[PDB]
Amino acid sequence: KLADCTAQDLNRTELFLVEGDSAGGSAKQARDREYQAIMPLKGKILNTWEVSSDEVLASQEVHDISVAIGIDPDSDDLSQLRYGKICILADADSDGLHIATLLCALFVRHFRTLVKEGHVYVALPPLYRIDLGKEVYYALTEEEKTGVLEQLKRKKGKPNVQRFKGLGEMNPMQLRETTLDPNTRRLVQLVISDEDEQQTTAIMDMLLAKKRSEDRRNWLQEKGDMADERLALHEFTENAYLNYSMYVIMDRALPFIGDGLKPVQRRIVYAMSELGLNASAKFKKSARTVGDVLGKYHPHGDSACYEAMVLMAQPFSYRYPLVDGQGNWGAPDDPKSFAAMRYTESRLSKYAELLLSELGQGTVDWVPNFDGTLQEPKMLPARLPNILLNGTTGIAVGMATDIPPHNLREVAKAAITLIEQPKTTLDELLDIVQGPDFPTEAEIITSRAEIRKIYQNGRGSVRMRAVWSKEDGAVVITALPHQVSGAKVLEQIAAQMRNKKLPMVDDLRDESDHENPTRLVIVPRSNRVDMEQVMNHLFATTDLEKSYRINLNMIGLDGRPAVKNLLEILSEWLVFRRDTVRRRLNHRLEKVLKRLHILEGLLVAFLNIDEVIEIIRTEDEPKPALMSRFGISETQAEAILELKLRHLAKLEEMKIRGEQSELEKERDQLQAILASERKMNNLLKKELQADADAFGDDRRSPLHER
Amino acid sequence: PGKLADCTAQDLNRTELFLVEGDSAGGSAKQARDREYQAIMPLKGKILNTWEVSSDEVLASQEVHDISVAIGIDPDSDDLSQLRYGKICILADADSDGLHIATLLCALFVRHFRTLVKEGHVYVALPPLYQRFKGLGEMNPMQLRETTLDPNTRRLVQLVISDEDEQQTTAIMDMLLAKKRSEDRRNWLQEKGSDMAERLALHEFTENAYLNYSMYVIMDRALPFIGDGLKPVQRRIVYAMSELGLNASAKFKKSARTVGDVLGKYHPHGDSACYEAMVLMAQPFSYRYPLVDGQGNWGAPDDPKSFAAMRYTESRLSKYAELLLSELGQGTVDWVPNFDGTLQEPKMLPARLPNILLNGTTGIAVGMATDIPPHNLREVAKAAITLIEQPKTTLDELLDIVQGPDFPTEAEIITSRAEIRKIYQNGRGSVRMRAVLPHQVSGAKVLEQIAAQMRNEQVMNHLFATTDLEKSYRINLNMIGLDGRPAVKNLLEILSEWLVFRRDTVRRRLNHRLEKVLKRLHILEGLLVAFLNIDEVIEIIRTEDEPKPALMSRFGISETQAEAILELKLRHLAKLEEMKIRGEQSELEKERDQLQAILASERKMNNLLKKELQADADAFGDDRRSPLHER
DNA sequence: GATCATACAACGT
DNA sequence: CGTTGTAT
DNA sequence: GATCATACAACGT
DNA sequence: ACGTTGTAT
Ligand SMILES: C[C@H]1COc2c(N3CC[C@@H](C4(N)CC4)C3)c(F)cc3cc(C(=O)O)c(=O)n1c23
Ligand SMILES: C[C@H]1COc2c(N3CC[C@@H](C4(N)CC4)C3)c(F)cc3cc(C(=O)O)c(=O)n1c23
Ligand SMILES: [Mg+2]
Ligand SMILES: [Mg+2]
Repeated sequence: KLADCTAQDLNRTELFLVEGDSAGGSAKQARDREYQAIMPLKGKILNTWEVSSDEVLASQEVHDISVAIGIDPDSDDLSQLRYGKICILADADSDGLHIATLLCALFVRHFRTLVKEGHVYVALPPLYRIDLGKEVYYALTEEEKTGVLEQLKRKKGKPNVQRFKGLGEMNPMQLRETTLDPNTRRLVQLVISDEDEQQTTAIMDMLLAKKRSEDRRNWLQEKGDMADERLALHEFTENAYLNYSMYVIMDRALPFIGDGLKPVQRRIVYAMSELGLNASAKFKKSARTVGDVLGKYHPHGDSACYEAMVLMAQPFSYRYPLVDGQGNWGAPDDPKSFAAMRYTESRLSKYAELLLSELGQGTVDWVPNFDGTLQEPKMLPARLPNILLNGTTGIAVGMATDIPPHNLREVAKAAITLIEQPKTTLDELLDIVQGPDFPTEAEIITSRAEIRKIYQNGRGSVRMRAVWSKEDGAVVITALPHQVSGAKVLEQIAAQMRNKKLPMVDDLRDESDHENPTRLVIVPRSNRVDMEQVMNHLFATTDLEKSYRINLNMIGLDGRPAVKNLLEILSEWLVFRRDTVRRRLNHRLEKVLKRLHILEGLLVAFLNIDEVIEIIRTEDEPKPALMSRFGISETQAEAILELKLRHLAKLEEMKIRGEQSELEKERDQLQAILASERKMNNLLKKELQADADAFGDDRRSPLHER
Repeated sequence: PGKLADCTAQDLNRTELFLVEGDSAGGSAKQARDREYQAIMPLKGKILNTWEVSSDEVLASQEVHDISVAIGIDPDSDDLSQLRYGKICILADADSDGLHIATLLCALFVRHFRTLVKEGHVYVALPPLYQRFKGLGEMNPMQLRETTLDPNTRRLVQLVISDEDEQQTTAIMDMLLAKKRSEDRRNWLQEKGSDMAERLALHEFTENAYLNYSMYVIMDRALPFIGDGLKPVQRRIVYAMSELGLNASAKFKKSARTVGDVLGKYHPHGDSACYEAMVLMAQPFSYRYPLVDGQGNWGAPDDPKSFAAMRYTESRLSKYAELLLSELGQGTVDWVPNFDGTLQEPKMLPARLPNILLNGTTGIAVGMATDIPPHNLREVAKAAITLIEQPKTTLDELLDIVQGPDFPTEAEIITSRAEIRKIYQNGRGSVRMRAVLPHQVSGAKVLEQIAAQMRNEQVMNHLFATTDLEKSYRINLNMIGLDGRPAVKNLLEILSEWLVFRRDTVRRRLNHRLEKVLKRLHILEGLLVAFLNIDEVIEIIRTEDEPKPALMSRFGISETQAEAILELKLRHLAKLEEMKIRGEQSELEKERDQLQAILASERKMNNLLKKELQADADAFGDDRRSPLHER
């Protein structure tokens, strides 16, 4: 046990359930050991709603809580409750709420008596800590608390504001005054009313009910349209789990239709390009990579992010990897056999350019980061539909995503043929887009028509099957389905023999080596053994044939999650691509203009170098003089003053005139594409085919259409 | 069994077990091994020294116990029939302390498995380094194959104790791994201080590999440098925090990002090992003069190791650090490339005060240790100045100013005056403190000491001798001198040797500034010549083919001056921008003579050092906290 | 530096 | 016997 | 994102 | 009921 307390005043004693261990150690160093205890909650706790009393006591985290609380699971007896006020403090994440949401599930589904009397309490942690000299101010919301603290800035000096993104970042004494010391402590008393007792149980049910996931989908669809001291648990539970359910659906687990990436994925790819680790740069240690991702853009777990960067670098997890690394990046038999970040070096892959090349052409928005010191892109200018090329498989609260990867050349031609005939129907797209293209050579056996349903309804499943020959009578598997381990498939096919379920099999051998990636041999006892029939069993028994559910749920351009079909995904991406190039063009035009405007100002100086130099020496501020005596603009005048004497030579005049001829022609070409909607398309129809030419490859997974 | 990845075969004549050093290195060694006849077993961290451990104690260590179970033979058991593998090969990282992991493995294969190494079953794998240094855990799995696993291109040796070198293999290994025979290893270092063989001698490899580690730790891990008073793990952190812009005025940065840069750039060692060091610098109650400031939970006096993860804590350099880095940009110290050879790191740091005695250090090398207590700032400063003004000052005269140590606590030092006179005259000894708590003394540890006394003015006297109220502190003034070798020095020797370093780093600072001023003045001439004749310069630039030689011939300016002129901007032609140029000329002319006068006159040199050691102690002057009187 | 138990949707055995 | 701070 | 165990010197119990 | 799948504490 980690909780200690001296006094035994059932009305004064007080328990605090901190979220983190790092936070627990700080909360214990500053707590009042006289009548206050503290016990950390390593990681997230069990969802004790639909768990049996025997199971609640079988989970470490909930167990210790049940012992420290004093009461037994589902025991309406509080005669030996060690502490009076059982407080639950967690950090102000969307995550901590979830931690606070399921602690209520524990203190409700089992310890109903504890909350009925009103002993469950939630602490209000501070958001910001603004200070100026002998003045300390804490905030809970930047709209009301932080706004006033900064508004009353009529005192000398520049205030300092520390953004506490989590209680782990707080100092012991700095945490004592905010949530521990009752004087300066903010804390609300969670209570379940007697009249609202029927609703407090109904709300928490659909929120934490494993089976009522469909109800939550309709719940979030309704609460999203109209989204705008003692607290009632009825109110708390619904508001806390909503701020989480949305947070996960948006900023953790579901990707964006445009760039086909997740925020942890995006912030990782950008932070590598920003660190200079493009496809050509020499590899950099994965540590600094993840140090920058978390240190600047993604305030979450170190190990959790590097796990995402591993999958982006594995040629067998992604179809078109985004990262190339040096070191032990795992093996097909187990993707998680990978080395630490401190040992593995990484960089961006050639395919990553399709997401980053157009980043400097004002083709994307930009939102501040969590601390506000830097600037990160809200999305990335994808030049091909990455959402379909690599796919994703996520799990949000109320919904999930399962998008299989597809071939690059097959999607590109589908994008080209959809702008040449905007009336293209789905059946016409399937004549080119043939189906999922996994990073394996296993045949997709799902029927062609069954695929049409999957790409019209946005849901369904496809099944893969391994490839094999009968060299020398023995069967030899040559390639396995996606995400199927050879060691696992062999162990399954081996444990059967021990269970006497395959008395016709002689031996099983794994001949995988450098030349042959995955060679699995299966020898029968007699040549007269119907290995053709033996296999039809192993497909329906082992992982030699694995199904794959498809759920094309994604954040659409409209900022909302939705299940698109193949046509809606491509049609809606071309809206995204046609709009970024539109922005990519106007951006260059905006700079060509401003250049030609500088240049024409320079030529005026050359044609009047005598007067200019005379005005510079015979005037206090030359810029106003140069504008009245020549008609030039202030922006043009500044450039004149910045001309170096080197530039007054004749050659540099010829260079300036050289640009203005080149740029003048460039200016007209841009104005033409932007103005002509047909020229605009001809550009897209060209850039897409060009990208496929330099990044497309042959189809890995055949569809078994002979 | 254990985590050892066994092979499919069982032939005692063709099986082999590889004991890798790193677990991540073992994960890659398991992908690339031939699953038929090759088997690996990881060895997390360093193993226990079983040279002194008993037969039953050998089986207690979980690492050594698994090695025994995997090997087959039991500790000190004569029966060799139980041998699950034929070749017992060890694969350690080319790290110096990787050769230490190998030596410790030999201590068991000889003291407890003598018949195993005698029969010629202990083998050594020679790891190549070339691709960068490419550590074992860092290289590619397939790359690790062709270097240590694939027998075709594998480089391994056969360790065997010769019958003639048997008595020597035992006597040599003894003093190397004898916890008590530490003084013998000190004398061994003094007397002892690409070609390879296909079968080396265990006795010859035991004394060779343990000497590398014995020297690597004494130099690059444990002992500090006399000048900056820092170890490499400490020096690299300071530099990397400045190169990242974490100055005194900058905002705090997450320590995780800071440590990450220290490792990937300069310091190829443990991550928690680096963060633990940086906290020893940031805690105000471990260093008297901290080098790091931070936000969050940086420990508490009751338990320094109760601190928050590097991911939650954020830190920056402190004001006191400026004494080590202010003069780093004036070419004052030497520079050596980093370990991978892509960046450069400083060899020394331009210390403006003798940090070796201000903060002190506490290290444990091989054969020798280090115990330097911290000292007062205004005292070590007032001593250095008085040593310059009177080079013939004696330690007794020095003790009149430097009263003794200065610990970060108000507890009084009860050591006698004559006892301290022996500390600073011999370079060794101890010192004692008494509560009013002492340095490094926990408030919870002493209470439990007095509480156990309860279960089973004069009262305080008995509590000082029983509880931790009265503690002792060892003192050993060992350090790497400017001569690049370890040596124990005293106060009158340490201060004198430091002022040789300070009088050299400042001399380099002066000549570095002198070299820059003369270069600027040379430019300012060609510029003033242009303002005096700008009318011609413009005509020469617009009416001549190539102005660079033309401006040189006419005006007698040099190649560099004519280039500066061409780089003038039209706004630099107004009257002001010439007054601004005549301002430097008259300003830098004053400095060009002061420096030359301060560098050519050894008397003006000392006046600067004396004036600089005094002005620097002003802003950085904190009166001491620990009283000092006999008791 | 490598173990570890959780949430979450929802399809397969 | 346990102390200290860098190391695997 | 906390936790385990080792080295190594030499003084204090 | 079990086992995934992949970003989170
Ligand atoms: C929240 C902390 C600590 O708990 C974690 C895990 N456990 C295993 C034991 C279990 C427990 N409640 C009994 C102690 C929680 C775990 F398996 C993985 C992580 C990964 C990360 C990270 O990626 O940063 C991380 O921070 N934590 C983790
Ligand atoms: C060398 C590696 C792995 O082994 C380590 C430890 N153990 C756990 C018990 C002990 C053993 N003989 C039973 C296996 C070794 C340990 F306790 C700490 C670290 C810390 C760091 C680091 O700071 O990086 C580190 O790298 N390692 C560590
Ligand atoms: Mg948080
Ligand atoms: Mg190494």
